[PDB]
Amino acid sequence: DDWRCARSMHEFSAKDIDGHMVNLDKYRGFVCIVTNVASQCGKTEVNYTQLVDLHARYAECGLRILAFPCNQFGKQEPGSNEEIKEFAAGYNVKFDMFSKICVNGDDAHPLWKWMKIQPKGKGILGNAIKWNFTKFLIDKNGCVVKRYGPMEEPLVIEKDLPHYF
Repeated sequence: DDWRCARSMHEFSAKDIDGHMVNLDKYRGFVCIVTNVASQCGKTEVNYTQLVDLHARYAECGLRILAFPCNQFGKQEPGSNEEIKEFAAGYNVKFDMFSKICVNGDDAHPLWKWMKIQPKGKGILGNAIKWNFTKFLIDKNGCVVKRYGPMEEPLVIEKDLPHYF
């Protein structure tokens, strides 16, 4: 801990994909999609393409996307942070890529521990992240407002975004 007593994403920090620690309070005022990514997953193509699309169309409105690579699901993110950064560049990613983390278990990044216990962050059949490309929608105050599973393509989130802009 003491992650459980945090009241906002803005209380957390994480290393970006270039190794620089980022204070997530930079996202105050912005609506964020926080998602765990993988390069060798059947969901990879639709998720990266649609996240890039949403970012292009809504960055000016206040949309930010934080992508956390994670190798806990089928070993579908085996590469280095440098390789993952290159992979993301092939999709023309302009949103924020982070260093690889765990999202489940005792070594999960504390932001992810925290998101999973928020009233709108809880899961079905337990809170654990079930596969690559789970998405949490975070409001301008850093609060979890919705969670979307691996099979819910990012464009499903689009109809929910105006409420938070």
